[PDB]
Amino acid sequence: QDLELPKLAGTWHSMAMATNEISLMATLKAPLRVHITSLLPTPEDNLEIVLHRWENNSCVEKKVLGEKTENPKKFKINYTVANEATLLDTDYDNFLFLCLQDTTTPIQSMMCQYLARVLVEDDEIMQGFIRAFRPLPRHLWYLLDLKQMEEPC
Amino acid sequence: QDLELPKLAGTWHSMAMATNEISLMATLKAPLRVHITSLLPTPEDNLEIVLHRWENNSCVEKKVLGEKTENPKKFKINYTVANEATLLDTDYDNFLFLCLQDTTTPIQSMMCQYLARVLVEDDEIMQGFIRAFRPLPRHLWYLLDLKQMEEPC
Repeated sequence: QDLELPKLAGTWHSMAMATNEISLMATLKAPLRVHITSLLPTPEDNLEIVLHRWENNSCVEKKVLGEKTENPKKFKINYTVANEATLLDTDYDNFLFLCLQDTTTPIQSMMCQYLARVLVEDDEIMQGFIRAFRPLPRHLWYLLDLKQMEEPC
Repeated sequence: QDLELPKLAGTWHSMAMATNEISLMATLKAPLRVHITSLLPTPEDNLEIVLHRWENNSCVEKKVLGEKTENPKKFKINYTVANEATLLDTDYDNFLFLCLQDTTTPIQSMMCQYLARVLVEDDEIMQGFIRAFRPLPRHLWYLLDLKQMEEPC
């Protein structure tokens, strides 16, 4: 899988979220309590991320630009505590695991999101999501399993 | 599956934990941040639960007695906020899903633990654990995926 960026374009839905620092995600106010709703790769092979979150007592939409790196899965960003986004794994038509990371610390703080093209629970993929953040990131991991229009934004 | 209580006797290891209230579980001080290490059914068909937790800056062992109810999966207890324990599902030789619940509130607060006889990651069972707390408990659920001798107790 050499990453074909254009094939990630378009709408995505968050199915689950994981973090190695619960406070990044535990509340609606938390830095990385966000929901990625679309990706828009640019002609320069940069990445536009669109996300939704709760902020000042309402649902709001944010744009986050990512500059390409030597690694086609990694983009430099600036969103709250995160300075890097990672396209961890994908099959394009069904799932994408996308991480927002703070690389500045010795222990890299991180939130990864299981994104899906349609709202369909899949055991293989949910289990692959868990397996993804398992191996080398060998701390306790928290996982938030989302529900349908229960999360406000 | 009519529940054969004696077949649950003995040693268990926590593989994962889930809650519908993150604060019950988020810190080591949290009420239901506990690890069940054995079950000992009594001759009266009551249940002795042994658990381990962090408390006053060290690992400590606790005993929690459960009185039988008309339901053979449910036992009345008194541990922090929980007044009931539930044996949700099991195959006896590999897994047991055990919940500690506060039934006193309208929205039942709850921590469930994926217990295992041996330290073996299994996709089918981990996925069955998630499916278990999914259907009717239809809020956001948090899941803590544990690691080997990283958790102090």
